[PDB]
Amino acid sequence: GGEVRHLKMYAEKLADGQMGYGFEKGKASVPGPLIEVNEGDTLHIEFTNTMDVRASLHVHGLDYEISSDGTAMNKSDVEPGGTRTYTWRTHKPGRRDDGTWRPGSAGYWHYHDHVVGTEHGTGGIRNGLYGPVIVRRKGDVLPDATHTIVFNDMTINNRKPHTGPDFEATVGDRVEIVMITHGEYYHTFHMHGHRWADNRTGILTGPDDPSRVIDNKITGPADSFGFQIIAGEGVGAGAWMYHCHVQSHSDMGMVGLFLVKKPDGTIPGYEPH
Amino acid sequence: GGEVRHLKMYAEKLADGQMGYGFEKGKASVPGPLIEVNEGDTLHIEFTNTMDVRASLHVHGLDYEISSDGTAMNKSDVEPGGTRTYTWRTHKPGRRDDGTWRPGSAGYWHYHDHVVGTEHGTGGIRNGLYGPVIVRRKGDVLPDATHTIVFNDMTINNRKPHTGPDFEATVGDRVEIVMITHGEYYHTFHMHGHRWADNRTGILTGPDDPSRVIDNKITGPADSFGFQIIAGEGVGAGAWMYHCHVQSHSDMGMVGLFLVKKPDGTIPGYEPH
Amino acid sequence: GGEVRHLKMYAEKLADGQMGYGFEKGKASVPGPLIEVNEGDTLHIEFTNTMDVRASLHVHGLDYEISSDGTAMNKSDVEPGGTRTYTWRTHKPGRRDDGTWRPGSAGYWHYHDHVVGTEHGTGGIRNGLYGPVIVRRKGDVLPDATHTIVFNDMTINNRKPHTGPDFEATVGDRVEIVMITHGEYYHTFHMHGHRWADNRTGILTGPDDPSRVIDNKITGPADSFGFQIIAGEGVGAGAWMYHCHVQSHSDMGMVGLFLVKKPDGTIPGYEPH
Ligand SMILES: [Cu+2]
Ligand SMILES: [Cu+2]
Ligand SMILES: [Cu+2]
Ligand SMILES: [Cu+2]
Ligand SMILES: [Cu+2]
Ligand SMILES: [Cu+2]
Ligand SMILES: [Cu+2]
Ligand SMILES: [Cu+2]
Ligand SMILES: [Cu+2]
Ligand SMILES: [Cu+2]
Ligand SMILES: [Cu+2]
Ligand SMILES: [Cu+2]
Ligand SMILES: [Fe+3]
Ligand SMILES: [Fe+3]
Ligand SMILES: [Fe+3]
Ligand code: NA
Ligand code: NA
Ligand code: NA
Ligand code: NA
Ligand code: NA
Ligand code: NA
Repeated sequence: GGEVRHLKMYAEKLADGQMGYGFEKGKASVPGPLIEVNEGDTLHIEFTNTMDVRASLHVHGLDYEISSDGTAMNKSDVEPGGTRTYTWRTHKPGRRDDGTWRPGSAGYWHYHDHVVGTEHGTGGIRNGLYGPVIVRRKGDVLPDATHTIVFNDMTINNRKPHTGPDFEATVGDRVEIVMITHGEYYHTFHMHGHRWADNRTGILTGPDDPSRVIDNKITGPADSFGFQIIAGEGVGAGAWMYHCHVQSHSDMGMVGLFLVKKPDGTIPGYEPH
Repeated sequence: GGEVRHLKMYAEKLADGQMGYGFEKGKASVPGPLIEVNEGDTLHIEFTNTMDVRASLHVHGLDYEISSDGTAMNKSDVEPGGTRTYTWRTHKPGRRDDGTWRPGSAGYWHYHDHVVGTEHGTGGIRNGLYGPVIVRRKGDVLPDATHTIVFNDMTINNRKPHTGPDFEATVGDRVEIVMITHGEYYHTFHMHGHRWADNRTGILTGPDDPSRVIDNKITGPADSFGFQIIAGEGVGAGAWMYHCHVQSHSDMGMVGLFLVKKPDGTIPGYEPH
Repeated sequence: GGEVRHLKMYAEKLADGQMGYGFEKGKASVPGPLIEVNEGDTLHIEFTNTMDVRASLHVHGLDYEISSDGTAMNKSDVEPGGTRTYTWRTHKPGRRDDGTWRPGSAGYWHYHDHVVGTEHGTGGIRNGLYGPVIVRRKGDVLPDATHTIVFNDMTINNRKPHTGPDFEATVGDRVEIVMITHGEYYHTFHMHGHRWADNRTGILTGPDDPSRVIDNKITGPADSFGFQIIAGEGVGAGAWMYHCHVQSHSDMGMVGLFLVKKPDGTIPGYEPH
């Protein structure tokens, strides 16, 4: 189009010492809420830091001016109790005058804090100040649901070991995953029963797309990718594990379930009593 | 086509404490033997666990039902002395009704144990219960030979440091490599004298394939890729090293040789006496 | 064409104990100087080892015979004070008789020592014996400037923590980055304000190129990639950070600046007094 959109966000400290972003005070989540826009759109985010330490929003991929980089160095962070408007722009792909192709902002991206604990946001990220951003290209396939999976150090979504998260679908649902990594460690994301293309959308464009089809992918801090799968396609219903495949990581609890249900709402072998 | 194929496999403990898969009892190898099929084919594997601990077969990439996921959770592992038939299916690529492209099973994949030592197969994998699977697309180029190189923790194919393995070819042979990683560590696979495309087949489709041409690739646990090279192409005969390029890893013995011979059967500088 | 080119290079020890390559004695740098050629060209490098320990030149990607592999094993290293001519060839892409596509040498590559400290060049690499090589395809877009960024263990270009390097551009400059990793650690390279395509050239070929557009990329020892960006495109002037995104690495000093200036030569918020 594109559209000018406006949005409020808050950073807040949670009772247990974690920190989260939210669209409303008292409704902070880890990961933070999904921001989704179309190439061309501009997003003005009125950000309020409700915490007692400085905090910021820094985003990957999108077009922001230096005044919205979220760093102390560029005076782009937010004092305790303060408010700042960050502007994220996006563009559509197209040919420059030099004849090269400007790529477009479309992709799976993310936002996170850049000043809590250290000037690279090490404490903020660790505490939960991260969330996903999706930029869609005109004509991209849209899913029934999007789930965000973040490997943050040795946790998934800052959860305790062996507590998921778990996600549920029914055979045939189009499910989108946004997969983000943060912290200190490399990981390998693996899903049982499902595969995707290692390219922008996770979907091959057709028979001439030579991208590798995979079910396992090495990631490190601040990597983001995403894909769509048809739940149970060619494989049926089941409690399908996803996990980090680094062996000590899966053993120490970086595992969850993709619960793909039959049309009767049950998972083979785990029917309700 | 595709074809329904049947096959027997065994897991067995080896005299030195390692564990291996094989197509015949007493002929277990590490890595396990190569399974190769075409997109469309179904493979029914009659698996017998000859060991005194529970064991399983779990596969990447291929279409299996939950009853063949190889996990304790889905009652898909095999008691000591028991037998179970695992079914792996594959599909061809093509357009779904939703207009998106279903990708096909073609690729370089692998199988491994999922219950020895831990419920993620940490002990089994460590002991040698891993092997390669290749799914071919109609029209894929076939090689003269396929070699499997597995970086398993700080070993290549569970070998002692500085003992290879070494592989031999003659200048002009079409050689296929299946490269799998397991365990705890990230690695970088490097081959001297030879390069490949970072895509599904390791071969560029033509002048419009923008995939990076590389000779060095970061991998982590459960990653698999593969490629074909023409031995000695543009570079001639030689003892061409391959190794992990992580410096302490190569120094500690993650090195072997790709011995590419002249038509007289010799390697420059290392002629037999 | 291609062209036969000749060049002199030296390895030398620097007063502080580091080691560097150069085109002239007394002008060694870390990283070493950029070698750039076109597909088809042959480069004969007359290399002199001025140091008191054996040293070599080993290159990635390019077509070299075994006598130019730079290893002790193939008698391809250079005694103290000695001279050796290494030959690097390159080829253009095209169809083989077997109907497959030979890929071409084009890409972002690198050279480094293979015998100082260990027979994998661990000491040489650590001390600074590394540099970039670019092979261009006919018709590739050429930049205004090329900068080389090497993550060598926990340093950028062997620099002390928090000392850059910094690079400067003006809004609208076409800037090329060659990004190389060495040593023991995995890293994630991230640039604020700028993005590129994860493919050979870092530039999408057009609307049908499905390569992921990224601003963050995991790398390990001996990985090389490169890309071109338009400085400030869609984002304007600024002190744009680049850094490793592994959180302890950025905190410990793996950070520098891409200083993109307005047409008046200033950086927003950091104008000269
Ligand atoms: Cu940053
Ligand atoms: Cu992990
Ligand atoms: Cu699996
Ligand atoms: Cu970041
Ligand atoms: Cu698993
Ligand atoms: Cu390694
Ligand atoms: Cu090499
Ligand atoms: Cu696995
Ligand atoms: Cu080497
Ligand atoms: Cu790093
Ligand atoms: Cu950033
Ligand atoms: Cu190297
Ligand atoms: Fe709960
Ligand atoms: Fe032997
Ligand atoms: Fe200085
Ligand atoms: Na939206
Ligand atoms: Na349950
Ligand atoms: Na076969
Ligand atoms: Na020998
Ligand atoms: Na040149
Ligand atoms: Na300054």
